[PDB]
Amino acid sequence: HHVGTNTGGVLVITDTIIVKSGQTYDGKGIKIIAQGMGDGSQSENQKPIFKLEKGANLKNVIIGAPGCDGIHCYGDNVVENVVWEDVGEDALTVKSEGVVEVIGGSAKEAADAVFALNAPCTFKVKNFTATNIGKLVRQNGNTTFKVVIYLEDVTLNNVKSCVAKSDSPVSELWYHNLNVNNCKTLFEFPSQSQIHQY
Ligand SMILES: O=C(O)[C@H]1O[C@H](O[C@@H]2[C@H](O)[C@@H](O)[C@@H](O[C@@H]3[C@H](O)[C@H](O)[C@@H](O)O[C@@H]3C(=O)O)O[C@@H]2C(=O)O)[C@H](O)[C@@H](O)[C@H]1O
Ligand SMILES: [Ca+2]
Ligand SMILES: [Ca+2]
Ligand SMILES: [Ca+2]
Ligand SMILES: [Ca+2]
Ligand SMILES: [Ca+2]
Repeated sequence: HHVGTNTGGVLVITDTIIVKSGQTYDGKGIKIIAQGMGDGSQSENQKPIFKLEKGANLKNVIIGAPGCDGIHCYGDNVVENVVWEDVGEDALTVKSEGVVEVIGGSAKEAADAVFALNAPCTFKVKNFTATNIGKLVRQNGNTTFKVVIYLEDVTLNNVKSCVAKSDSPVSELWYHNLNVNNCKTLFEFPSQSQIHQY
């Protein structure tokens, strides 16, 4: 395991980091602490830590408290080995259509949702651990566009609400090697037949 060369450094930011289409932001293990961008509460007016334009990628960062409004993804993004030490309002939001992959990493202490899906998308979560969360995935409430979610090699502890929730009959969730400790209801979708194993 190669700890990254920025391991032990702390980058304190005062504005959202924009990653442009075709770019990969590689933190090399840096921890980021945002200031003046939110308190990580449930208030909806916080700034994202990162804005990933379409086709932008992010890897190898630790996001410290306050988690603010996390990572805004505009589609066709790979988010790799990102650690949310303390999720803010939410950890990552899909803001526009495309494929978004969260691969590796982990999240902790999400008062409400970890992942917010606010546009039609294909959303994959792979090799990921989350503990003390409300929900892992929430399609924006009362929307009926289609998302397809894949949960692959995902381990969840202490889920207060549910693993995933959608109000869309056309959305689907697919899982493979999903382990869930301490959750009363796995999936809150219009019908349970929207949920599949593979
Ligand atoms: O992108 C965002 O941050 C969106 O946050 C809000 O919406 C989410 C969710 O999509 C809503 O259904 C609603 O969720 C319910 C409740 O208010 C709370 O989140 C928790 O008890 O879960 C409920 C549920 O999942 O149905 O509000 C959510 C929230 O984050 O508070 C906004 O309403 C959206 O416009 C986005 O800004
Ligand atoms: Ca919330
Ligand atoms: Ca919200
Ligand atoms: Ca709300
Ligand atoms: Ca949010
Ligand atoms: Ca939190």
